[PDB]
Amino acid sequence: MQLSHRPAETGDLETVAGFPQDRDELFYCYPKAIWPFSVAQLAAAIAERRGSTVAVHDGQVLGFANFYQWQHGDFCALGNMMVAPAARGLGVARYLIGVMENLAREQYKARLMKISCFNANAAGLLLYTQLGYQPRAIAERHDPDGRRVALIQMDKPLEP
Ligand SMILES: [Cl-]
Ligand SMILES: [Cl-]
Ligand SMILES: [Cl-]
Ligand SMILES: [Cl-]
Repeated sequence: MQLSHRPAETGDLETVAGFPQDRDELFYCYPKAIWPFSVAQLAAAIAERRGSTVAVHDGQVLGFANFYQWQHGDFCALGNMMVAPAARGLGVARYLIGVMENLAREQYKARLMKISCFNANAAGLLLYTQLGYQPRAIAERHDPDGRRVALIQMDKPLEP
């Protein structure tokens, strides 16, 4: 997995917007989105966020991430994290988290990275644990069917 990264570009939107495969995945990816996902919804998210980045392998955009919160000298929080179905389990999310941690450190002088993960996302919970994130709190959210879900709020220190 040769991976590279760069800021997201308008030409990447269609591909990235195709990453969520069903309403639940979209909810995890982007809770305020409405199924079906679209390039316009993705572009609106990008405009409201910071650090929108794609991961590329063999000429293909395989992952997307950004920050939904950023506080200089303090912390950043992972926003959207989306990975192409064919590329899941291959280190794309791991790679992107590392890139976002560096950008938190460098651009925002962050001491902490926050990651929230919905309870159904076992693969996320397990990966973030492997990367040294620790659970701090559990919040209640509601899914698109109005069912109660648990949001596991995790964090990790970042040094200078
Ligand atoms: Cl930015
Ligand atoms: Cl795919
Ligand atoms: Cl991964
Ligand atoms: Cl999640």
